[PDB]
Amino acid sequence: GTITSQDDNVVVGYWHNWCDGRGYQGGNAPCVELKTVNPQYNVVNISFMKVYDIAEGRIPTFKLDPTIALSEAEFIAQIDTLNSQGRSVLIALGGADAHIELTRGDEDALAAEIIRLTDLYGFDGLDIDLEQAAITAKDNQFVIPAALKMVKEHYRKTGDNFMITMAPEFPYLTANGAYTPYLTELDGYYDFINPQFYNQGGDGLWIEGVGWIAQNNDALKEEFIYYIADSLINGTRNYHKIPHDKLVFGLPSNIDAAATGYIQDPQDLYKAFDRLKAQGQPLRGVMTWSVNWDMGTDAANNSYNQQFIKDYGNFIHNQLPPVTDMTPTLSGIVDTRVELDSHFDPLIGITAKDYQGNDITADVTVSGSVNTNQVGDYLLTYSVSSDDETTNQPRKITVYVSDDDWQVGSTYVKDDKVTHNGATWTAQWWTKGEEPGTTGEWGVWR
Ligand code: NA
Repeated sequence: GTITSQDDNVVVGYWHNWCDGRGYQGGNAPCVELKTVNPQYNVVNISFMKVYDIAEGRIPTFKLDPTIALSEAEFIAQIDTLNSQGRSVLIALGGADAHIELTRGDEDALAAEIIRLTDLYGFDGLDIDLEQAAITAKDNQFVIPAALKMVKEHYRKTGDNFMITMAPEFPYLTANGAYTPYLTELDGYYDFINPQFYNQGGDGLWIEGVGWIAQNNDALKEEFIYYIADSLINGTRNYHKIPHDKLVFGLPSNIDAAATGYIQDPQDLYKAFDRLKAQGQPLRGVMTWSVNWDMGTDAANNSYNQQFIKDYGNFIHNQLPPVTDMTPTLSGIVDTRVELDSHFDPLIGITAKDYQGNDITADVTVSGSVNTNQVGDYLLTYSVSSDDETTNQPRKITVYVSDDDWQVGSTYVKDDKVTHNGATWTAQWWTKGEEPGTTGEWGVWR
């Protein structure tokens, strides 16, 4: 099939390529045919592309579990069905026990395999759902991005939009965080991120006024959803900036489906979306583990009568067409220290991308100066415009006084370099209280 890109808000559902999956409270996730997946999940993610046995090498692949009771011809046509209905089928790279340990160079193999599997099942793109171990493992943080980047271009030539999604667990999203490589490298290439806001129980964030909100807390679930969201969509509270148009809220479908992080009351999520909506940053949809557990049954053989999707689906669909955050991006801006009378180039280190990936570093302006000559703290503001939008972002420069600065009492020796009234005077012999500049043409100081 051809690549069907999802372009409106999305509900996202993982599909088990296994049967009788056991839950955290002894439920069952029966397998199910694609075409049984509730039609309001307009993004189904086939789970999982991995390495089935090491004797096929490091490059992972996908094979339908015989037990599922589906011909690969059927499977393929069920995808063509969803595709035609406007929905989208994705291959999720990873899961547990995926043994995904790529070394540098494997890019081309991964890419080619991706492209093969895609052209065969009519998949519409990939979901990076690496387990913990596999985020850092060997060269993953290089290979995987590299691969997909190539893949995306392959399809860009034809005119097709290979969908890229990721599914980091939220703690990994803290700027300077494992997934930074992925997000940074794949910027403009990824369609939208669907973090897992589950299974990191105690983890969370501190909000001024509210205190310590954690994912394991169901009294403050409204907060959690609202705050982590706001942080991510704004790059605040030590979190990477995922645009709002590209953020999707990853949730258990129910209690069997995860240890922690299932929302008891939807209102919580509803309010948070209306909140984030109110502030001008509506989210792109929700995501769950999994349609199978939603279609599943609990430890009492009671059906979870596909609740989540009932909970969330009109909710999300009745929302409004996404609007693209074409703001550009400014990386490099980190508050720095500079030595008195030292040299400082503002535009060193600074890069700027647009919304689609393109580097606009050139078009970066700077407002402010940093008078190294005088001690103090100086405030630059960087600014770049593209696609009719501007991003501005402050930067603080503190001027340190340094050892070298000439002190009266300080005994300097021959060849010593000090500083005074804006200069780096050299001594020519022992000295102790001769102000550089009061000497002469042939003075202690030079
Ligand atoms: Na397709």
